[PDB]
Amino acid sequence: GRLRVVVLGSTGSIGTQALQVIADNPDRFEVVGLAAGGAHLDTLLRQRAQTGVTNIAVADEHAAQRVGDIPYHGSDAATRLVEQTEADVVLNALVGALGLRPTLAALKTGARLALANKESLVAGGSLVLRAARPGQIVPVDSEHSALAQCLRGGTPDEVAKLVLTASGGPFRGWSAADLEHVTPEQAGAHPTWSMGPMNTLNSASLVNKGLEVIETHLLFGIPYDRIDVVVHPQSIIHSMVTFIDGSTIAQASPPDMKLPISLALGWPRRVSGAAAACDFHTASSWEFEPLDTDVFPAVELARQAGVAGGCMTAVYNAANEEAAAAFLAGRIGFPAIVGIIADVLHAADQWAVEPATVDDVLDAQRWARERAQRAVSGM
Amino acid sequence: GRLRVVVLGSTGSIGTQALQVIADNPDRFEVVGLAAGGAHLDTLLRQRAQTGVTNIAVAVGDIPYHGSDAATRLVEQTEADVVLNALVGALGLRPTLAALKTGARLALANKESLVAGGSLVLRAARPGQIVPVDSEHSALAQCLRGGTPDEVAKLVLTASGGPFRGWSAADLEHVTPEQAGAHPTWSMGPMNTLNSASLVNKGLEVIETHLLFGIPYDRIDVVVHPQSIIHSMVTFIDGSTIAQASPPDMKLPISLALGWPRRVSGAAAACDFHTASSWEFEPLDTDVFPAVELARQAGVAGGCMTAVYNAANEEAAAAFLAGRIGFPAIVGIIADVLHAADQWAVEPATVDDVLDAQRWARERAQRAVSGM
Ligand SMILES: [Mn+2]
Ligand SMILES: [Mn+2]
Repeated sequence: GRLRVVVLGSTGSIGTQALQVIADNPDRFEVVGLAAGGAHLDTLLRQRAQTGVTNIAVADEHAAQRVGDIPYHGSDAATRLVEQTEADVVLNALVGALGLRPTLAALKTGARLALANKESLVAGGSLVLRAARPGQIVPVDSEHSALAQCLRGGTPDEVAKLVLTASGGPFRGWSAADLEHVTPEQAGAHPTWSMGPMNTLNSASLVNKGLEVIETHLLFGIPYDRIDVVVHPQSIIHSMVTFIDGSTIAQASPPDMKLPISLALGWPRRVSGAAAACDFHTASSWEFEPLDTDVFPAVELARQAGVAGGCMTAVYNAANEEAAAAFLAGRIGFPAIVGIIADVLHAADQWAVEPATVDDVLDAQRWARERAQRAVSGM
Repeated sequence: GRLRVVVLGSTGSIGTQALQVIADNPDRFEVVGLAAGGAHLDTLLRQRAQTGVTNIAVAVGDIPYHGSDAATRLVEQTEADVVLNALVGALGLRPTLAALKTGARLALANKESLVAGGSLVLRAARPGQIVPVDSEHSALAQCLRGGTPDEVAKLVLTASGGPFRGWSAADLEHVTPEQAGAHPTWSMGPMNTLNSASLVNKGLEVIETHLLFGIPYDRIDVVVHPQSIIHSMVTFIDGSTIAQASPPDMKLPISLALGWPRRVSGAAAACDFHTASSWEFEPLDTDVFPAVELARQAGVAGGCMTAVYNAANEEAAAAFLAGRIGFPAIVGIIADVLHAADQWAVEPATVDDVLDAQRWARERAQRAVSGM
């Protein structure tokens, strides 16, 4: 009954929330491994002290002078922790490139993968799916968790549409003209990291929703032309599934990542008291509006990339990272971000092939960066 | 996998929509029987002509079944997989029991069966045999797929709030039957409309919910949702709510009741998110509309108390329609009858035990009417 959990990226937002859910539910979960990059060593050490878990990994080569009591350390150490630790669930909340090999390792162990890391599916794609058995991956993100729950409303042949909700970001309802000269700061990003501005900038450009559409396709096997995005400013409905009979099933809760985190850890079993429910004691409104796809072409571009397949979604994301960096630096305008992604994709016919290995993913990403760098330098 | 369907109450709203669903899906369904009250004999004979079904009951030339218990007789003697009981009022109870005895799936629309029949109908049913047709119950059934029973925290029924949403008790004192949507100048039995205005319909659905899904009354909530796009919701122990949403259209829950657990392709239009929309939620004013709490009170007391609740409603509601009492007195009389109904908390053993409760309620309600 007590699930053994390995928590990768333990020091970030998702990881720390996951450890709180586990601490609150010692009957259901036992932490048996922790991993984080060397920059976060001090937090990781506090976590070892707090949890009593000595099976911990420094996930990269960094903090090298301060490791000597640490069982795993070095570039791919999180992967080794996964390979060597008996577990029922691996929560992969590592950020970016670091997440891919541990994902593949976790799947190979036969454990459930509670997946938070977007790169695994967006860049890894069929590499990750190739390694997974049906139902082995349980998504952690709010939208995908909603979809997984909503799909309980019918059999796979009964699914008509997956409908992802989107907040619409800070520029919801802005015209193309209004968006021409917006600054990084107006997009909610404050160019002093190129780290936290990334997730935030992706929310403004609607690239994050593009990525979520890609993940949806890979997680659930629904064609891109049956994955819709609908703007829902309250973010209370987290996503919905429309069935062939006309019924839609939706999942709703006040925003709180502890809900989807808990469900990913305990799947298929719900965790009592994970998060507050919607309170109908008070009057409220749930609003829906269509996405403006002329103004926000990032989502359709993700569908185009996803339809092409193979390493194309890795190219989409890597071109975005580069173009986003350029906008944050003041080098290009806001609308040029998705323009650059489209131009790189146009040139990326060689990257439709399925990756044989991780190296092919890495090669596609390298190529996309150089290509986006070229596009940026040209304007 | 073609299902044989008996349609009871075929000439009303639910029956005609069901026949259309069946006509559109001959590979899934086949009509094998029709039953109607006789008032709409014109429709029924029109339905005979179009369906081919001669196996018909009038609940009268060469009609195989006619009389008071004709629908019950039709059910007992027709081989079917599904019985759709869309009869209204007292008419639906014996055919429900007869349908359950056959072992066929009962696609239940008739509110009388559970509200009045109660434990008597539940004891005649195997678990899973009754599939609800009402939009709220269909939605709850779908949303319950969101977890195991031990994970259910609350059932949340949505309610339009009716025409008097936002009104005061004082506002209600001077409403016409006309104003309440139940036109007494041409009435054919406008109980559902009046019940929507008084919130008694919601009270009846709360009782039905408890009996269908075995969830305690203190965990069945009602929220007002004017759009009627979300048809009901389930909140689970982790704080997740699963909702069922669709543009209002009874063909959706009808199709699913007939084909349970399999969905019927193209039954109804889906929510269209190409155009902007708002789904509003507001609390029910339980001071002005205590009919739902009264239903919970009666449901908790149990036994024949829910049959008393509904029969007292009908009698008070008939009196309002005649211009004999005011609007707020409908639910006032229900409460008055319930307060004196101490005796009826005993479980019914026979149909006549229920009819006795109903007669008692009707009679006691009359005395309150002649008093008010
Ligand atoms: Mn998300
Ligand atoms: Mn209803």
